[PDB]
Amino acid sequence: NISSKEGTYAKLGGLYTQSLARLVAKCEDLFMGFNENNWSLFKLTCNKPCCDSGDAIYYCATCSEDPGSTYAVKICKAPSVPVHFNIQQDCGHFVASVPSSMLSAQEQDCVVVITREVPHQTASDFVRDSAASHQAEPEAYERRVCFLLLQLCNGLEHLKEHGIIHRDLCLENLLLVHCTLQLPRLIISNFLAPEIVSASQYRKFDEFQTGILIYELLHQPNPFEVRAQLRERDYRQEDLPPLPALSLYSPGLQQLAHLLLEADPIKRIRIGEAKRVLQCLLWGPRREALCGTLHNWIDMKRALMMMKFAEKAVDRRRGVELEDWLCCQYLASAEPGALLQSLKLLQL
Amino acid sequence: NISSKEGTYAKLGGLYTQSLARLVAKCEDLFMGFNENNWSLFKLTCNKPCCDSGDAIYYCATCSEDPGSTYAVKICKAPSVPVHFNIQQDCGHFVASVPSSMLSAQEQDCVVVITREVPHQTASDFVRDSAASHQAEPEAYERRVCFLLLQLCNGLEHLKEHGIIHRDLCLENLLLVHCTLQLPRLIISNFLAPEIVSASQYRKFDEFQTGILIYELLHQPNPFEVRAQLRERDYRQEDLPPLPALSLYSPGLQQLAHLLLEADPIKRIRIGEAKRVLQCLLWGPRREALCGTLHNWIDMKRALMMMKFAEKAVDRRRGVELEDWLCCQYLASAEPGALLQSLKLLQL
Repeated sequence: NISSKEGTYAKLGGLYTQSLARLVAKCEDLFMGFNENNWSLFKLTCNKPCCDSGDAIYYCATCSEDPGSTYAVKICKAPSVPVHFNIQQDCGHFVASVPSSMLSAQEQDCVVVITREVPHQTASDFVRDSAASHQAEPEAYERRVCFLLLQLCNGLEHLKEHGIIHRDLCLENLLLVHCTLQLPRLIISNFLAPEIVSASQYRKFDEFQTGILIYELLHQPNPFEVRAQLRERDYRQEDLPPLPALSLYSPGLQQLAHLLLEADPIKRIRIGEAKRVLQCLLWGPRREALCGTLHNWIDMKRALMMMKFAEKAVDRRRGVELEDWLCCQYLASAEPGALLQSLKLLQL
Repeated sequence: NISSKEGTYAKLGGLYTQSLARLVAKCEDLFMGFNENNWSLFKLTCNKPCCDSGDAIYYCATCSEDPGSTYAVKICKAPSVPVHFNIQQDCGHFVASVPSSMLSAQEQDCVVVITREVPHQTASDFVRDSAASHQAEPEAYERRVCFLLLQLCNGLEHLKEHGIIHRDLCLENLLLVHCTLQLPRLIISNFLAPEIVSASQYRKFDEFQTGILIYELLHQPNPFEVRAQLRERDYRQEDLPPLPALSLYSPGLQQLAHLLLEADPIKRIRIGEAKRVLQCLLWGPRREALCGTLHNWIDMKRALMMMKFAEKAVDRRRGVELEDWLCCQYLASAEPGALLQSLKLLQL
């Protein structure tokens, strides 16, 4: 059966799909895997917080029942999910009494949640400290923004699939976690009169907030917080402010923001389409029966991906990174149809 | 340029060749990298020998100048090479006085050579202890024999290229060494009247001895040691004894032995051709402008090889083995021409 050239090479093209799905499965294995009475088992590692997100403050802790691993103690300032890589996992909660010095009269009652992932900083912290870096090296920063946004989309989509809408997404509530075996791991933190806001508009709400976040990540102000015409009039995507063209990602990110900030909650782009767009900005086909051409591109990108992984197996300090995983997720589900969707969403 | 299907897939076919050559280079990195006065630096680990080859006895030792690694002390019973994976590397020598108890009147003067590789056993030891195993599970054993023979060919070829002919190859002088990061690593140990034996016949001598070794590895006697007609007459390959057909490798190994034992030292098969034949027996095309068909086979085998390596990069205890390296060496230099050579040498 190996006599026909393209019969064999069409046979190969299927086995790239095969391995890539297997690679994603194993990569998922790699990067992944209490009550008020059980709190005795815990022990804060130090007196300093590792992260402060306004909504809560974080302290690394160890558990005597679980030696070798570390937990994050989330102390909420306020007076249910299936597991995902980009979603904060709560392991139990209670009410404790905390010295006011730890929250930055002598003590306050706080809700204490036990988190599996220890945050290095928040997204707002990252934005706050990277203005000069964005100015100096725009392409590196804006690519990083696309990676964070991609992870954010993965989390939001997993939340939406199981009936959860985060009523307020903000940079302060997006946790950046260290990740090995550099690009951080993004994690979305947890929180008869009819409703003033319908369930319909809540469905396309994460998309709307994400559009605002794109501005905030690229060191631009919230458009509605600066332009009164956007608060008072029925605007259109043309009315939305632009971004300084500093790199290859700036136009595509501006386009994506406009697509996410469309006033009509029906013609607005879903979160899964935004994901595919970010994917296109990162690895996807650039400007250069078109499906056949795309089929070739997918096959070539898959072969080059398998090549990078194969060379990592024999290199003693090149190893598998989060970027490799995310890139595999894209190429494994890559189809010429969906790529076309994303290409003219980017109006290319 | 990615518009044409087979233009792209012919573009891929070149990049498999690219990576595979790179994989071989890095695999080579992985599996690879004194006087009488310096002997003070050394220290035998224990009182027991780790290997006895008749020609010499081996003792593991440590060096104070080189902590963390182990050396093998080769004590020769007798009263210059470039580096290769299958060739014993001497690091210095001298004459020492050894208690006669260590050689298995109270002491004897022995030549002591410092070896980089610590042997587990010899090939004859392996043959001696595996008769039942060969009887019980023939295919596993005979495949192992092909792997050892392959490594032996790699060593002999590297020796011949640099003007060295091992005047006596025997199973006792072939050292099996442990190898990680199971299939052992084979290592070839070191040693006016005109010459009775010409330089011409010495050129095809390693091939002749290898042919005898094939019989000895498969638990069969040396043909010349059992058949008088072979010692007294000008025999032909038809006169050479057969092997019991116990597995898929038995006919091909018998064929290879006959090819190596051809009486005429000119029509005899070289050591490099025997290598390609063993390669064919292990991974090569089986019985099922034929170059185009072979091109497809090479490309498919390369893609499957890159797949195995890529899946090893994300598997925490599947890792790169010696068999993977040897298989890469074959596929990286695989050409339809040379494969045809081997296929009808196996009279297929």
